[PDB]
Formats: sequence, C-alpha cells, structure tokens
Amino acid sequence: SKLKPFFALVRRTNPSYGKLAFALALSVVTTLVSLLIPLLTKQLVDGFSMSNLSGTQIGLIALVFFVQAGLSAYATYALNYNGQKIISGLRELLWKKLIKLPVSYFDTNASGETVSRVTNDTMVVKELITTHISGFITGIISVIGSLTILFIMNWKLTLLVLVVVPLAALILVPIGRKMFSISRETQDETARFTGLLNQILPEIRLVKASNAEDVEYGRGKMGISSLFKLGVREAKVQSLVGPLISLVLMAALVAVIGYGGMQVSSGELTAGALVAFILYLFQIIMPMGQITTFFTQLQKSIGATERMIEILAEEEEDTVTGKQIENAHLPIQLDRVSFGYKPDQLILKEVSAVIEAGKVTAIVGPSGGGKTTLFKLLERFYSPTAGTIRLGDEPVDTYSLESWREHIGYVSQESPLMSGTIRENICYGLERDVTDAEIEKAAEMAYALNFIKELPNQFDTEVGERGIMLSGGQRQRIAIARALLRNPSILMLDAATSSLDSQSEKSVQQALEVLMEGRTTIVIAHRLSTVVDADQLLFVEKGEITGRGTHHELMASHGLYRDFAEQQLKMN
Amino acid sequence: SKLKPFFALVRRTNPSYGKLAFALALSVVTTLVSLLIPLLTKQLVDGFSMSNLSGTQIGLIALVFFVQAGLSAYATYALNYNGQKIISGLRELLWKKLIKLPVSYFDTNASGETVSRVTNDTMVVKELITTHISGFITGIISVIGSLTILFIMNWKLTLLVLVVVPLAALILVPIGRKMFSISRETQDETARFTGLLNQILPEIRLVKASNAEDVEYGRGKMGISSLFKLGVREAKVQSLVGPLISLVLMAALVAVIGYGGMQVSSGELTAGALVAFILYLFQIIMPMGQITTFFTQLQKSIGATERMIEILAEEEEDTVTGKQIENAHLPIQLDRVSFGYKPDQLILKEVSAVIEAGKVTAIVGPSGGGKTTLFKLLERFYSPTAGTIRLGDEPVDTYSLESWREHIGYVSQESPLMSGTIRENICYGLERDVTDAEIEKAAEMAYALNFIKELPNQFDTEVGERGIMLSGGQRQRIAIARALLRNPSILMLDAATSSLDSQSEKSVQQALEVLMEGRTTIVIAHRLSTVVDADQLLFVEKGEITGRGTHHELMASHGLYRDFAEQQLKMN
Ligand SMILES: CCNc1cc2oc3c/c(=[NH+]\CC)c(C)cc-3c(-c3ccccc3C(=O)OCC)c2cc1C
Ligand SMILES: CCNc1cc2oc3c/c(=[NH+]\CC)c(C)cc-3c(-c3ccccc3C(=O)OCC)c2cc1C
Repeated sequence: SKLKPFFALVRRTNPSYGKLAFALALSVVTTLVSLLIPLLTKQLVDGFSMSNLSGTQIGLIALVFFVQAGLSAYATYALNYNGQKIISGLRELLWKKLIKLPVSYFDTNASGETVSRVTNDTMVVKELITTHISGFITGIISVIGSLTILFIMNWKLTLLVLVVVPLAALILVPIGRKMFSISRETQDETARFTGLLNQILPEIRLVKASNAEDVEYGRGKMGISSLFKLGVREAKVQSLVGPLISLVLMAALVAVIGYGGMQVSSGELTAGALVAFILYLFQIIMPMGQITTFFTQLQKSIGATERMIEILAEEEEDTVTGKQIENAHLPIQLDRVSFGYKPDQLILKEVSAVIEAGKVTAIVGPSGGGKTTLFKLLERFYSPTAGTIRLGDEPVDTYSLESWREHIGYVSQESPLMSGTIRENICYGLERDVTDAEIEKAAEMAYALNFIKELPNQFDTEVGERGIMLSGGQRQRIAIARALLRNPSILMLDAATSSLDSQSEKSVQQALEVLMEGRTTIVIAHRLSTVVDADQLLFVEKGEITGRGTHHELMASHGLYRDFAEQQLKMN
Repeated sequence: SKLKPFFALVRRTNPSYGKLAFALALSVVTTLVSLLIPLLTKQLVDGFSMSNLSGTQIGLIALVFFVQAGLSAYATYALNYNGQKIISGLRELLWKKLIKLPVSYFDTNASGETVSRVTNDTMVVKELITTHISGFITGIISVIGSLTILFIMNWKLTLLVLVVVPLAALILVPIGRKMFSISRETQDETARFTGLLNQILPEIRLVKASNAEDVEYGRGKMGISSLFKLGVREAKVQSLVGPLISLVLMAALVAVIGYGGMQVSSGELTAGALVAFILYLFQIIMPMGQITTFFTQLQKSIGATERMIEILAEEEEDTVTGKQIENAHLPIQLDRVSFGYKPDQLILKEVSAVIEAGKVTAIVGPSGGGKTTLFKLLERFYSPTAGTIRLGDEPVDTYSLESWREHIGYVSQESPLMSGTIRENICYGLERDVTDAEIEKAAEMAYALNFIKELPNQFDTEVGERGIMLSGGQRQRIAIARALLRNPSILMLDAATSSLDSQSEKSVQQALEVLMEGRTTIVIAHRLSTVVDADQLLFVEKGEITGRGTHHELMASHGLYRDFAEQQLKMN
C-alpha cells in the first residue's frame, strides 16, 4: 500500500523496467551460481586426496568464480547505471517544479529545507534502488538457499546446532543496549562538564577580580569527580560487558564448528562437507548486515518519497492567466484588497490607492507595516483574495503574467549579485533578442560603462562562485542598465539607495531619474531624501493606507507629526 | 624518545604502576589461555569420536572459558577503573593550572579551544591508556602465539598457504583507495551542486521577475547531467570493485580452508587440527583491526600529550609574591608607562596620569586607541615593560597585588552569572564571609534588595543556566551591591552598551553615587552621562594620555576640534 506512491514516483521517469528487470534477474542468477561454490569445493577435497580429478576440478572451480564475478559485474552496472538514470531525470522533474511551481510565498517557508530535499532524498532513493532492494533480494535468496542446502546436505543435525546459536546469542543484544545507554549517558555527562567549563572560563575576568579561584577551582574538583564516579560505573559495566561478547562467541564457534568434528571424526563422510559447511556459514553471515540495513533504510526511503511527492504537487498559472498585453501605460488602481497570507490573518484590509500614468509613487511606513506586502501584491507575487487591481476594463486577472512581469523592471535594497561572470548579469533578461553588441551603449546611457571601464575583460570579470568580489552599492548601476535596456515601461525600486552615502546615490540617480523619469515608478522608501522626488506618497499603518497625495500636501494634511516623529527617530 | 614526555605526564599522577602492571600481566595471561583454548578443542573432537572421555573433557572446556573470561574481567576492570584514576587526576592538574596559570591575556587567545584541550584531549589519552596499549600488547602476543602454534602444528604447509593469502590480498587496498577517491569526488560534485542551488533558489524573486526560468532551468539541466555523467563513471568503477572483493576474498577461503580439506581427506591426522586451525583463524583475524587502530591512534595520542604539556607550562606566580597592603588609599600616579603586546608593536607610548585621592577618573578616546588597555593596566591584568606606577611605585610593586585584587568594583556589560542563583553569587563572595551573618541588610542598605524584593524564593532562586532570563539592569545593580558590600575602596567600570538607557542607568547612578561618597573610582561609560555623573575626564589618543580638570576646560583646550566628532558619532 505505502509502496504504491514510491512505484508511481519511479514511474514518473519511465525508462526503468526494460533493463531493471534484467538486472534483478541477473543478480538472482549471480546469487544462485554463488550457492554452488561450496558444492564444487566439497568435491575438490576428494579429488585432491587421489590427485588428477583434483587438478581438473581446481580448474572448473576457477571458472565458476570468474563468471560468478563477471556476470555479477554486468549485473550491478546494469542496475547501478540505470539507478543514476532513475535519479537524474527525477531531479529533472523536481527542478522543473522548484522553478516553475513556486509562487513567491510558497518559497518563503524554507529555502534550505527545499534545496536539501533534492540533494538528500534523491541520494536516499538512489541507495534504495541501486543497492538496498537488490541487497534485500540477494540476501533473502542466499539465506534460504544456504538453509535448504544444509537441510538436504546433513540430517538436520549441524543445521540444528547452528540455528540454536542465534537463539542463545539473542541475549547478547540486551548487553549491547546496556552498553549503548551507559556510553550515551557518559557523553551526556561529558557535555555537561564541557558546558560548565565553557561557562566558567570566558568569565575568568570576574574570577580573577576577587581572588575567588580557591572556590572556582573547587567547583571543577566536583565536576571531574562526578565524571570519575560515572567513569567507575561504566568501567564496572565494561568489566561485565567486555568478556561476555568474547565469551559466548567462543562457545558459539566451539558449539558449531567443533560439532562438525564428530561429522569428520567418526560420524559421517563429512571430510569435505565440513569445509562446504564453513563456506555456507560465511555465505549466511554475509547478507545479515545487508538485510537489516535494508529493513532499517526502508522507513527513511518511504519518508523521502513522501517529501518528494509533497513537493511535486501544485503548479503556477503563468499561461493560465491568458494573453492580453498592450501599451500598458494605464494608471493603476487598488480597491479593497484585504488579505495577508491567510484568510483569517488580515495583514491588509480595505485598501484603495490611485497611481496615475507616469507619476512617481513612493511608500512610507513602519517596518512591521504592510509596505512589503503592498509591494509584493503590486508585483503580483501574491494572488489577491477579494480586492481588485484596476486598469482599463479590468484586464489584470488576464494580463499575461509572463508579459506583464516582462514589462516590469525590478531593483531592491539588497541588490544581490547572481554568481558567475559579469556577462551573466549583462545578458540576463535579454531573452528573445541578444541585440548583438548594442549592450555597450545601453550601459553608457546608464552611466555604468564608464564606471566599469576598469574593464578586466568585460566577460571574465567573474563576481565569483560566492559572488563576493564586488561592492554592495555597485550592482545598482548594472541593475538599472539591465532594467532600462529591455523593459522601459514600469520600474519598481525598494530602497536601493539608502546606504550609498550620497556619492553613489547621486551617481545612480543621475542615470536612473534622468533616463526614465517619463515612465511609471513604484518605490519602497526608507528616507525622506528619496520621497521628495516622488510626486505621490502612500503612508501605511496598521495594515491600512492613511496617506495620499504629494509629499508636502500630505505632510501638512495628515502626515504631520505621525511621519515627522518616525522619520526623525530613524534619523536619530 | 617521544614517549618520554607522555611517561612523565602519566608520572605526574603517581597512583599508576602498582595496579597497572598487574592488569597488564593479567591481560597477558588471558591471551595465553585464549591461545590454549583451541588445543583443548582438538582432543574433545577426537573424544567426540571416542564418546565418554569426550563428554568428561567437554566439561574442562567450560572451565577454561569461565576462567578465560573471568580473569579477563578482573583484568580490564583493574585496567579501566584505575585508568580513570589517572585521567580524573590529570584533569585535576589541568584545572589547578587553568585557573592559577592564566593571566588575562593568556585566556584572550582562545576559550573553546581550551575546553576542547581539557575534555576531548583527555578522552583521547584515556582511550590510549585503558584500551589501546592493552590492545597492542594483546594483539602482538596473540598473533605471535598463533603463528608459533601453527608452525609447531602444521609443518610449513597450511601456514604457508595461509600467509600467502595476505600477500595476494594486498592488491585489494589499492582498489579500496580508488573506490574511496571516486566516492569523495562524488560528494565533492554533490556539494558543488548543492552550492549552485543554494546560490539560485534564494534568488527566485529576481529569477521570476525577469521570467528567465526557461534559461535558469537550463543551468539546472547542466548540473544534474554532470552528476549523472560522474555517476555513470563511478558506477563503472563500482562494477569493477564490487565483484572483485567478493572474488579475491572468496578464492582466499577456498585457497586455504579447502586446502585444509586434503589434510583431513588423506593428508594426515588433521581431523581435530582442522577445527583448531579454523578457530585460530578468527583468533588471529580479530587482533589485526585492534593493532591497526592502535598504530593509527598513537600519533593522535602523542599530539595529545604535546598539547597537554604545552598547556601545563608556566604559571602565574603573583599569588605568593607581594606583601604589606594595608590602606589602598594613598595617591596613585601613572608615569612613563608604555606597552602593547610585543616589544615591536607598542600600543601604549610614554603616558602619565595622576588620580590621587580624587573622586573619579574617566578615560575617553577612539575605540582601540587605548581606552580598553588602561582599564586593565590600572588593576594589573597585564604586566607592562613600562615605567613605575607611583603608589610608592606601588611600594615598587611589592604590595601583595594578587590579594589587593579584593578591592575591585568591576562594572561592565556584565551578565557573568556563574552557577545559577543569587545565593550562588553570595557563595562566590565567600572570601571573607566570616561575618556573613550580617551582609544581607547591608544589601538592603545597598538599595538592591528593594528591587530584588520581587523574590520567588530568594534562597534558591534560579537565574537559569547561562543566565538568559534576567534584565540587564538587574545584573548591573546586583553586581554593584555585591561588590560594594565589602570592598568598595576602588571602583572599576567600563560600559559599551546602552540598551536599557534611561531607567537602568539612572537607578544604578544614584545608587552607586550614594554608595561611594568617599572612594576613588575609574569609569569608562559614555560621552556625557559619564561626565555629569563623575565630573572628571582623561582622554587617550594614539596611546598618549592627556587631561587635567573637568569637562569644560578639556573641551576648550583639547576637545574643541576632536570631541565634537565623538559627540556627533555617538548621537548618531
Ligand atoms: C583480553 C584479550 N582479548 C580481549 C579478547 C577478545 O577476543 C575476541 C576474539 C574475537 N574473534 C574470535 C571469534 C572476536 C570477534 C572478539 C573478541 C573480543 C571482543 C569482545 C567484545 C568486543 C570486541 C572484541 C573485539 O575486539 O572486536 C572484534 C569485533 C575480545 C576482546 C577483548 C577485549
Ligand atoms: C551486487 C549484490 N550486492 C552485494 C553482494 C556482495 O556479495 C558479497 C559476498 C561474500 N559473499 C559470499 C559469496 C562477501 C564477503 C561480500 C560480499 C559483498 C561485499 C563486497 C565488498 C564489501 C562488502 C561486501 C559486504 O557486504 O561486506 C562483507 C565483507 C557484496 C556486496 C554487495 C553490494
């Protein structure tokens, strides 16, 4: 029942059965031919006794090794290679989700967990497929075949004295559990001691201040003493643990192998059957670890499959929206948008705003306010619940999010560089037209070409795998350039010039505002220095808009102290 | 040669040889009796042929197990418990050093490294002593005895074909190295892939904004496919590693054990000799892993001893030196004092300041310019290569200045809550609590108890481990009270945080200013609150110190063009 989702997930990558079935059958044949080795060995002993049959068999035996290896080789590869083909394409699908699926909010839950999914659960499924399931089948067949060979081989006598040994050795596991618990409490006490010293030593200043060492050291004398006491206990426990694993195992060997002594002394004709029995003893000892590891790993594998099937669900609606792109220079309206992230949690409520075409709009409010949510709903990253975004004849619901977001240029305060060469950011967003080498003039109108004219190579200027060898205030110029050179329709900025120290601020403004002041702008602001240039300001508080109009008129009308106090406190 | 420091370090805790020698002898006897076991197992097998004498001797084996384990217990216990007696004592010594030894600058180098040195490194030494050296001796004795027994037991025939097996199996180790290298490069490429996705996924806002998923997805296709390619390679390598092991070992078995078959078919009287040999086989395979682990761990253990002896070196000798501290109220003069960290990097240079019996003395300056070092220089955390400090030249530094430390009223950001209660802080002050019967009403006089009157118990009130549940100002006031209640002759203060500015600072200021109306103080807290609380200033720049009088004349002379910068920066 629970394996049906896993089988379906494997079926998602269909190139599986045709060679996987052959690989599994090949491994079964490998196990079967492996079970015939000790039978050949048991005939070889009698041949060596006399001589010539021994030479001939020593040969044949060699053969039944190499094929047993050789075939097995072509077995595991035919599995293992296919295992990668099972994983790779699977990752493919997951990637085809984890970039197409995530509407921004879905990716705001946990980026680290999501990235760890497609790098750990894939490995877990690979281990389950390539080794663990084949190991399970191989171990099951090997164990049952060895048992049946020992039944038909003897009079269920040596087999009986063998199978009795695990029954008595079952008592060994509780000793192991006791040792594990004692050891674990030992490291627990060690961690407590380490915490005590990591609390005392960093505060050595106060200890030295009042010559208190005579008592502080005293505490340490307690600490180690506790450890010592605990140590004594484990030693005593180890005194009863150490020999016991050594003891019973001795008996176990003497219980079984020496038992075969009868069979080779006077009981039966077991001279070579004894070496065959020892070979089968190794044959059965080998796969127990594999079988128990598979039985343990099955739960982790099914959990990984559950996370995969959870992630694979749902899909974005870029094409589902439609295709109604046009001049897209109409004024924007917000009407009674009332939602945050949940229907019950109303971060925003009953908001209406007007933004005229070609008019600069800025947003001011507290950090805990709805400024960020307002910005993300303007960029349509959040699906509206009840409020309406208004353009000519209500086209936003069918305004081709691909094309609508194409018309939008974006820039943020963080300005994080996408790692790689500078050519990545140079050509990013220029899809459907490489435009040849006109990028240089687009850069120079943005005042970035002259700045970057330090010019190591213009394409080998790699920001690095971590993207760290560039100033934080540097990416603003290239971001403005890339926004302007393809999408000069509407731009959105999020406090990208707060910390440029009024020197890079002027440098980036004399490009941006000079080149694109004729287009619609939406701005999230942190300072009054950038809102004076804005024709319209919107003040957010308590999840509601309470400020409309020009900076001075709104400031005198309703902004007043409600904004002076906050802005000066930020200044202070 | 290199083991001489380790032997000396063990000798530092002398309760060692008397029982360790007996434990080693008992372990050797255990090895001998274990080696004797398989010889007994042969006669019992000729006896299993005989029947009666076999039952009687099958007995004796039981005894020679219960002794073999039994004595071994009293061996390992005597080796283990007594072993702890070293480590505990060793830690003892370390603690007796790690509090007496460290002058403040010695502790400034590292804190977590030292607790690692005193816990994990002691654990390594314990693992060397209690098990690894006994493991080495046991393995050597067992291997030599097994070889000698097989020599005197099988004349150059079975032993030779046995020892040939490791010679051929030596080729396995290069295969293991190849597999390990391939696997390691596999996780390296996996880590590279994880880094790529950790670069990309957090940037999903920008990725979606420019609707470039179509190309970004391509990058993912470049990633997994590479892994797939690499995976294919390792699979091929795995195809040539898996069976080969299962070949080379298995042939080995039939190379030797099947060989023993001839010895029991027509060779000679090997019926019980075969089972004795197969049992010696495990008896010799066991200690190989132990001897290898000991050889690997010897280097780590000798490094452990090196770190131990490095830590134990040198000791702070101010404890006994010095005498005749009676008044602690004569004028103090600093003159010609210059020291940083090394004779070529003097942070401080030829400075002189006078405090006399004045009310206060405040140090002002840029961060790192000398404010932080003078605070500890006055109260002797560092011993400078500097001029004399005229307190009579502290009687030419002949005061018992370790005992003079019972004059500090150290103030800081604090939160140095050692142990876990307020009564723990009381116990911390047990230096001279012979009059502890009357100190709590002094705390009432110290104005603290009224604030502490919100007491849950006040006799066992837990401050929480690491002290993360108390207000900062609460620790401020309680520390001030605990300092002043006995030894208020000298006050140390250094404040760098102003989170709870108004209430906490005003309360502590009024309380202290009431509570040292007749004592000299040293304070470095802030620009202007400090001076309106203290009314005297000193200023340090580039090491050099200057100041004479109250704030106003210092500003008129020195602060006219320098201190306004600090005022504006702190106002920001
Ligand atoms: C005092 C002299 N002999 C000491 C002798 C010992 O003899 C052993 C022989 C063995 N071979 C014959 C079947 C095996 C497998 C384990 C043995 C143990 C042993 C017991 C418990 C855990 C580990 C071992 C151990 O060393 O690990 C082996 C997996 C053992 C242990 C000690 C301390
Ligand atoms: C392709 C089918 N799956 C496998 C089948 C295997 O057959 C093995 C059979 C013996 N067989 C008796 C004929 C031994 C000793 C190891 C075997 C190994 C083996 C090889 C290298 C290292 C460890 C083992 C292993 O499991 O550890 C034991 C040393 C092994 C491993 C796998 C994955």
